[PDB]
Amino acid sequence: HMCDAFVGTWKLVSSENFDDYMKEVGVGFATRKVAGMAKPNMIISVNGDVITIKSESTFKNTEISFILGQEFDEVTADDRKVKSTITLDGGVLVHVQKWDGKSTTIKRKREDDKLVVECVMKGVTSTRVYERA
Ligand SMILES: O=C(O)C1=C(C(=O)Nc2sccc2-c2ccccc2)CCC1
Repeated sequence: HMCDAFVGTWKLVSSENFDDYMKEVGVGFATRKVAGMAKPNMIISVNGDVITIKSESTFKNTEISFILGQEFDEVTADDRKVKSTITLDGGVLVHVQKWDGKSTTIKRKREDDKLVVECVMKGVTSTRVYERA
């Protein structure tokens, strides 16, 4: 029910410090240049307790389906094989990805008409702002 604010089709409108975030998660030069150009969408839907987040882009297409609190395997757009757990902290979706003893945290929040994504690994923070399609 809290997930209702997130449901719909969203398209990337702005990006801050994303190159350095990609560097921190381990993305190489060529891939960062090509991925950096992409304008992914974010299609969020719900069926019972299952949340599905799909992203399509010229870089890579991804899809995850999950239940809140329940760890799952995810393959990220940059091909990390991660263990992911997504929880609701108030009305913020908090997504932790763990692999190879590392961790990154992705928060999705509604702010005005936007869906703001903050991505954090180590000292490095990037913001990806989406708006409704
Ligand atoms: O690309 C993003 O805006 C978001 C996430 C992400 O980890 N993206 C990531 S992580 C490393 C690369 C990408 C990427 C780059 C271009 C297109 C699609 C994906 C997590 C949620 C929002």
